Amino acid sequence: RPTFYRQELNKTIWEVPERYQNLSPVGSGAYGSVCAAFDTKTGLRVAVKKLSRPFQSIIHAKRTYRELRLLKHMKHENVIGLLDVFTPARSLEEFNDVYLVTHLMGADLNNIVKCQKLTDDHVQFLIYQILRGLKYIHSADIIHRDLKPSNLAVNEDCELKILDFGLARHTRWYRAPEIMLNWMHYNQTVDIWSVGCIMAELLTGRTLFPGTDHIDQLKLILRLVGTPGAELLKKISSESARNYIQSLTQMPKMNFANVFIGANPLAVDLLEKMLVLDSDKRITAAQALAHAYFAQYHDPDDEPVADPYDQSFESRDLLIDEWKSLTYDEVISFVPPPL
Ligand SMILES: CCCNC(=O)c1cn2ncnc(Nc3cc(C(=O)NC4CC4)ccc3C)c2c1C
Repeated sequence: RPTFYRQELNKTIWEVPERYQNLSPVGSGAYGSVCAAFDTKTGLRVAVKKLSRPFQSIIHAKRTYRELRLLKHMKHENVIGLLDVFTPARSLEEFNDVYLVTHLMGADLNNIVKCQKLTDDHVQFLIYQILRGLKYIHSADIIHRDLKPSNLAVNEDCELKILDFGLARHTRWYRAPEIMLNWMHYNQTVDIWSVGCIMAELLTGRTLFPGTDHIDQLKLILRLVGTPGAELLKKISSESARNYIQSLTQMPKMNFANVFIGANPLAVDLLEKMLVLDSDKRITAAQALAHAYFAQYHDPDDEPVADPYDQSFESRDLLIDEWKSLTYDEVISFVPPPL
């Protein structure tokens, strides 16, 4: 147990140990507020997330537990890790606050692309790194479901980290069409759609699909991928959507050569295999890595798959004290990473 201290940061109380020096609200992080802090027992520049009412609800309680378990398992370079997990709690019948810690990067891929367009080598390193992150996440049977530049954290030396994974359920701009229109059974390839919306954007400095609603967004989608054909229009079941498509203007597929003008031929080819409207035809994270474009970066011997990750709790219906105890048990039981 360490020396604690109580401070305030923009209308909220922040109870954090002696070691966590200098704090500052850097931006909007999933579930609660995040702070930029400077460590001591390691002495680095970290990010600290204070969860918003983590146990106030059955949703919040099942989502507090979920995250703490994803980060206690994710040991891969381009995947967000867990440096520390703390509470000001003396007991379990007190424990109603949770804070998780990990390194702070330079900027996110959204603030990177704003200033400005990135060459055919920056892109090679960034997409490779995104997908190599995805491959580790995926083999542990987790999908992202909300992959977009803002959750893709990067360093000055271009080294990448994926954020806010495995939490999403129930940005649309990088969201897969089948998960947005409820067309098919769906799989881990909804993020493979996201990377092609990201890739293309680092290659043009232009949001591929800056649509306005579920209707405008999709109209922007076909406006590039061509209306579902004879192979696809059979597969879709969704009575509303299945009847909705055949009532749109007949559009052809565009040439990704005549869209991404000047682009390295292999980028055009991989993009094509990314914006496929067939969730079963579409390429996978591991498949995408063995593509000629990543010839120089790719080495299957340094692209690892994850240690088995237990999701048995994900179908479970438990009470708040049950969850609040499971998380408490995981908070107290965590052991720092080895240097
Ligand atoms: C200087 C601009 C760049 N800033 C960053 O590097 C950076 C921004 N953020 N924003 C939110 N959470 C972070 N970290 C974080 C991420 C998760 C996370 O990704 N959750 C996984 C979904 C289960 C959980 C807790 C925390 C503190 C984080 C980091 C590191």
